[PDB]
Amino acid sequence: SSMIPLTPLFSRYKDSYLLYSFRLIDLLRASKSAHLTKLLSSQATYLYHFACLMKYKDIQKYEVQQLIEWAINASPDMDLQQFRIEFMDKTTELNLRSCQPKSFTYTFTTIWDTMHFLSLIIDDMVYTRDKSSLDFVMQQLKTMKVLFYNVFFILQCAMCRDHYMNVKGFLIYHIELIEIALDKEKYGTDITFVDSYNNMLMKNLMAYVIMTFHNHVNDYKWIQRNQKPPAHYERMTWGEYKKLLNL
Amino acid sequence: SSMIPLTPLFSRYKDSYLLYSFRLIDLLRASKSAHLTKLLSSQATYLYHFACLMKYKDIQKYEVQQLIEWAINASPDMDLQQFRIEFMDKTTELNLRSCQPKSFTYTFTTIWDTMHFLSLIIDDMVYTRDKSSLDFVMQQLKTMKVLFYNVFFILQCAMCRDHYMNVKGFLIYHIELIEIALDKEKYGTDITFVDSYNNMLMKNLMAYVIMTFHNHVNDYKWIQRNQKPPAHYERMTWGEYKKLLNL
Ligand SMILES: Cc1cc2nc3c(=O)[nH]c(=O)nc-3n(C[C@H](O)[C@H](O)[C@H](O)COP(=O)(O)OP(=O)(O)OC[C@H]3O[C@@H](n4cnc5c(N)ncnc54)[C@H](O)[C@@H]3O)c2cc1C
Ligand SMILES: Cc1cc2nc3c(=O)[nH]c(=O)nc-3n(C[C@H](O)[C@H](O)[C@H](O)COP(=O)(O)OP(=O)(O)OC[C@H]3O[C@@H](n4cnc5c(N)ncnc54)[C@H](O)[C@@H]3O)c2cc1C
Repeated sequence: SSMIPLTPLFSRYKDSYLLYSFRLIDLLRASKSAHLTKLLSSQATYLYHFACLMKYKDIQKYEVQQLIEWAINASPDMDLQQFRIEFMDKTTELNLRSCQPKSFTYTFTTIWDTMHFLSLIIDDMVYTRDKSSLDFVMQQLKTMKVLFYNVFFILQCAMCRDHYMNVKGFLIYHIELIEIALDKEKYGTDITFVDSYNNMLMKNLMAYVIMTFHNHVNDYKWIQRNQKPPAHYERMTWGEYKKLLNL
Repeated sequence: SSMIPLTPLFSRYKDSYLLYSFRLIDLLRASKSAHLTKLLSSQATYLYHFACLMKYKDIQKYEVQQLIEWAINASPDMDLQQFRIEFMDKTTELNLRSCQPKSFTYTFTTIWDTMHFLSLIIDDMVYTRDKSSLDFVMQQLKTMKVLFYNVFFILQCAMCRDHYMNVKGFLIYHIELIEIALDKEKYGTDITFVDSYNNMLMKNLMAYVIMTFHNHVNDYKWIQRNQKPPAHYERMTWGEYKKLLNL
């Protein structure tokens, strides 16, 4: 059903994304408030939706609700390593092996990979909209905006949080931009897909967008630090990026 | 000192911007809190800075501090029309006729014109940086980001506020992008100015950016309303926009 090519990089993205979703539900047992439990639970709901449930039209939505319910009720005092044990036990129990990470080392790269994963899901949903509907895609895009608006870092970086709070709109803007092309199709002018950035839409737009945003954040971090970029620092190019993902 | 061409449209922008700054200080007498008075006072400080003070290197900064102080102390019960009288009296008193609006009819267009004004100031500061310094421009850009982060609508539109909260980062992103080109110049690679959107920067980038953002918000409003765009609705094109402003 999904047309995303299988590549070593997409495999890494998917695994990082599952790790991210795991570190997120891990936060549930330690939630300081009902309001945060509600926010965390809806984020994990959407995350698992996009990675392991949507393939089967969310038929397993209740099993995820149960995984979330279990996570909220787990002990706040147990170690991340104990939670890992029980999490793996519970996901197997619930027939959600597909939602389990294989690698558990969490870095900034995990969070970036997670964002790049979503960008690919977004482009793929748009590409294959004729197999779902315009309405279904519009509804998934609303959820995507909520997801990007509410990114939890998990690791500690107050500078990262403030900065993302300031520029996350660049990402949401491009989701609205897709919604505009879909609505123009709804009203009678099919999307024409183009190579470059009355109804035109760049092919693989969202993959390009987040690649671009990822370079921008890394260029900006040298200004934050008030330093010349390291001698070996280099941006990802769109030519290489498309080849790595076979776009 | 400023290289922005004089055109009827730029005149309208400047007047709208002064009206906006006036409607902002009008809010001071009615402020519900110290925290809001502080936020409102810093916004008006920056606004007048960019429109009527920076030409003379903020030599009149204290007169504006006095205008703000007066506005905070004015009666909360007097009518906008009374405040207009006294405001005009006080600005004349303080030799700030240059900061007075001529037209007082406040619309969404006033707010857009205000944003377009700032975009032109941003491009102009970058263009003429050799006459100030890289540091001075970097410092003005920080202030620009604060200004755009904290836009008050003044008129009532809860939909507008939520939406701008979600996508304002598109604008701030482009301010950081300018900061990246300036820092790359600092470290030894002059900016090359280009026509289209190792150190390249689009000429009139920020004018293009906010023009683009203004079209996006107007396209998006039909999706919010769940309607086909009106038969006579049309986007501004960059070709016409540059001619209107003689860019
Ligand atoms: C949302 C977010 C906001 C952040 N904000 C800040 C901040 O304000 N200040 C700060 O100092 N740090 C911030 N960070 C972290 C920063 O972006 C780096 O990830 C971190 O400094 C580690 O750098 P790294 O050298 O390990 O490179 P990373 O960028 O983390 O590299 C990880 C992997 O990504 C690949 N890669 C590099 N560029 C791209 C690209 N453009 N597209 C796709 N893949 C790419 C690399 O090949 C490598 O495989 C933020 C991170 C995120 C996720
Ligand atoms: C920051 C902000 C956020 C907003 N968010 C929303 C929202 O979420 N939902 C909503 O319904 N409304 C929103 N609005 C208002 C909306 O953008 C319109 O301004 C409003 O609906 C009135 O439309 P209008 O027909 O009078 O056109 P306006 O766009 O307000 O037109 C005013 C003038 O701008 C010119 N113009 C048109 N397009 C451009 C362009 N791209 N660049 C430069 N000039 C242009 C026109 O020629 C005209 O002279 C927002 C406004 C602002 C300032």
